Amino acid sequence: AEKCFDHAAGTSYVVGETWEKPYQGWMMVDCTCLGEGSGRITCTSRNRCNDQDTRTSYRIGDTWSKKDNRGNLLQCICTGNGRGEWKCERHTS
Repeated sequence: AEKCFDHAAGTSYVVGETWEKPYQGWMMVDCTCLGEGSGRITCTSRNRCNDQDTRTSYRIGDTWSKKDNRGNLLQCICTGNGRGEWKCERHTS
């Protein structure tokens, strides 16, 4: 039973396990254990859209406005369709 201690989490995950692990501070992705030799963990966010503009990981079916780099406001949404395709649509007035 190769465990995948996430250390910063202080929790183990027997091979073939999956849990939640906040990335930087607000980000969050599903860290899965695959046991390679010392405890490898494939963390990926396919169902947890995360925007680095508001510093807040959204969920599936959620929605949040997020400008780009000019000052507009792309009303993005975590459509979640296979890998969290949270798209962003500027204000189309």
